[PDB]
Amino acid sequence: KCEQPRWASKDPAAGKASTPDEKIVLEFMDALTSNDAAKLIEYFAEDTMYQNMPLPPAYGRDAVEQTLAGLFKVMSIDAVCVFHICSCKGLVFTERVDVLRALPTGKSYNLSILGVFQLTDGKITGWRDYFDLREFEEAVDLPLRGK
Amino acid sequence: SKCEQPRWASKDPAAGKASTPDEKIVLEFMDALTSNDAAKLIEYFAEDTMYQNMPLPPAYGRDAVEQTLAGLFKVMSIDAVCVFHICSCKGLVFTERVDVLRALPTGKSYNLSILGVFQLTDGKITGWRDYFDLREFEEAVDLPLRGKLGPEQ
Ligand SMILES: CCCC[C@@H](O)C(N)=O
Ligand SMILES: CCCC[C@@H](O)C(N)=O
Repeated sequence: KCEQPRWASKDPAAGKASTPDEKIVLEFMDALTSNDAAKLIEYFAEDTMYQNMPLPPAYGRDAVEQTLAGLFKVMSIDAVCVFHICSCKGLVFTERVDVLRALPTGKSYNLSILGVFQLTDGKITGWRDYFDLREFEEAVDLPLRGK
Repeated sequence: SKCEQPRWASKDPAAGKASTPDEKIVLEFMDALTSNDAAKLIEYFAEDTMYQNMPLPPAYGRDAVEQTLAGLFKVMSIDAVCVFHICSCKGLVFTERVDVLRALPTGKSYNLSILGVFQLTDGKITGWRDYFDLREFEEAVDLPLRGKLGPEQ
């Protein structure tokens, strides 16, 4: 379900990994469609954090794993479409769509996300995704801020 | 300033500094936002351009981009821009930042957490997209902006 948005950089290189950190993050993006917190957590450092910016952050591998496990109980990531990826000293940015399905309603939405990852020695010390939560809630008829 | 570092920001100070010509242009642009002046800001844009605050509709072309910025500035003021992380590759610049925004109708302020992307060619902006949660911002400054600036777009 990976349609280009109109504004995407036309060079296909803009969406491809050209550094070891970009390569790890693209592999991580590939893994997201497993909807499997236990597989995902292997990419993370000990001193780490995760935040979907409209919701509270999680600090440390255990809390990150439990947050993801809880997300996957109410929604599934059916596809991940990465348009732009860039890296520089320890940070990787991804502009993407995650096609998300709300399990209670069966409804899907193409969630526009800009995400940032911090790495050290090939492991994720931070992951933050920025998007508009209300629009997703209304598309899939489900209030997530409560949950 | 009004610039507090989040807990999670990369500790090396290099992470928030420009080290490419594209990064430097984008930081100058970020410095200009506190002008609250759409006519000044439009100078940084290419002809084939676009702007989008991602919870609202995109604007295509310089006049629409200028009108969108002008519309925002009729009702809010950017009091400060705090850039934590800046990176560029491949004609793209990314900025992780907080904009301290004050809603003019209510007088209330909010530290809006933003991740934005810029596309550039020959030193001009061909695309600018800012990602953030609009509802949190509306509820903080007691202003339904989507209701207002949604129809506007
Ligand atoms: C609350 C929406 C969460 C979205 C997130 O799981 C993703 N990266 O798609
Ligand atoms: C609708 C909120 C827009 C936020 C934006 O003006 C910004 N600070 O760049």
